[PDB]
Amino acid sequence: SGAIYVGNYRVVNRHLATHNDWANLVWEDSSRDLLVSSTTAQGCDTIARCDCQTGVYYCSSRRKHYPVSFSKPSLIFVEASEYYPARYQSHLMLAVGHSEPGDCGGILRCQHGVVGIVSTGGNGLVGFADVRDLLWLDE
Ligand SMILES: COc1ccccc1CC(=O)N1C[C@@H](C(N)=O)CC(F)(F)C1
Ligand SMILES: [Zn+2]
Repeated sequence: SGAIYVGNYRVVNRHLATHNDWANLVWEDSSRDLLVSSTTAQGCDTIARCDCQTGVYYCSSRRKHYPVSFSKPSLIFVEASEYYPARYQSHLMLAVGHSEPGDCGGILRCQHGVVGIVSTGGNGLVGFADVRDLLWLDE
């Protein structure tokens, strides 16, 4: 579990979105596994606007943060799950690191702020849904 709170927005993995998220929907994209909903309280996360390929992520299955080198956002094949059939997920960045399904929502941060959230994993790899291109999160 986990979300990003920036201004009047809440960013979560689309497959983990709640009834409230869907009732206050701003935007959603199945191909990215992202959903943004509105909030009544004000958020203070800083979204990074950069091309960093190093950062730190939170891994709930280990109660620890880990430093990682990660790839540039791209289309990556993802196996079928209970939420999606087998497909290419876009705007995904991979890194070598531990992750389990419950780790989704954990934040990846670089020196500039929030980069994205855990969205996929398996076999010693962890994938993050990028949020740095969503310029509207700020205005
Ligand atoms: C962090 O996730 C994992 C880590 C280790 C092993 C397995 C996973 C799970 C995983 O990759 N998915 C894909 C994900 C998606 N974005 O399509 C949806 C899902 F969470 F239900 C299953
Ligand atoms: Zn950065």
